[PDB]
Amino acid sequence: SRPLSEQNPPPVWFGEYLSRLRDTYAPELPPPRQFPDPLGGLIRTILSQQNTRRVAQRQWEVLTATYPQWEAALLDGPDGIEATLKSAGGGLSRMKADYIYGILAHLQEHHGGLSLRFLREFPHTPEGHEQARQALAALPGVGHKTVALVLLFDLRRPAMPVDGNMERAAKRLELVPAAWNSHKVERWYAEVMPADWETRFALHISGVRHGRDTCRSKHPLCPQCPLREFCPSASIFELGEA
Ligand code: SF4
Ligand SMILES: [Co+2]
Repeated sequence: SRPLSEQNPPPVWFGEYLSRLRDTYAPELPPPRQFPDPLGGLIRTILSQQNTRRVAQRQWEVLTATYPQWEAALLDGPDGIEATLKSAGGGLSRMKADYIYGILAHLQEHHGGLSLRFLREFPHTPEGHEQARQALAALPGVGHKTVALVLLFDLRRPAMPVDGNMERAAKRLELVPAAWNSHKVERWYAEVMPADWETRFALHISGVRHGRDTCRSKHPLCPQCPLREFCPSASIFELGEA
């Protein structure tokens, strides 16, 4: 076997991909999440998945107003959490309630209480970051995309979350081959990207914005995309709408 970065080296213009995305879409980086406990960050990330930004934010507001401490959510059970989520709008309330409840119940029974503060105590070394990743991945229902998001957003650890928008753009740019699944795409990005948190955070913020707002699934805005000169797919889309 062979590292993904050797099977698939980044292009000569990779640095310009990073800098043009940052300059165009995130010239001033937003703050990462600094919640009292990473458990709150994890739950906030769960609310964001398969959801609009507006609904996820309303749900966070309503959920935390309803349950000022997570102990109250655990007592109210998945039915209570579901009702709370449903009241703020948005679907998948039953799925999300079960998922959140399962995390809380696991933490209470086996981790001494409703907290993920222990994630902050692992060393800030590649070995410690891997422990933090493994601990998030050991929570019931928590998949790799959410693990990467919590590491990057809540823990200041240099994971490399790649959302579906970013992946679509990466495949159109031919940064990664079409057949690679989302987890393999994340692994490739984590191998090739500069190791530092800030660069990785900047790519995630700017890449999500680019993929959502420019490299749209139907009708991408190639003429207005700063990556057009590097992109093998632009001509197909441009000539197509003509
Ligand atoms: S040129 Fe078009 S297809 Fe290529 S990255 Fe930009 S928006 Fe996406
Ligand atoms: Co048009």
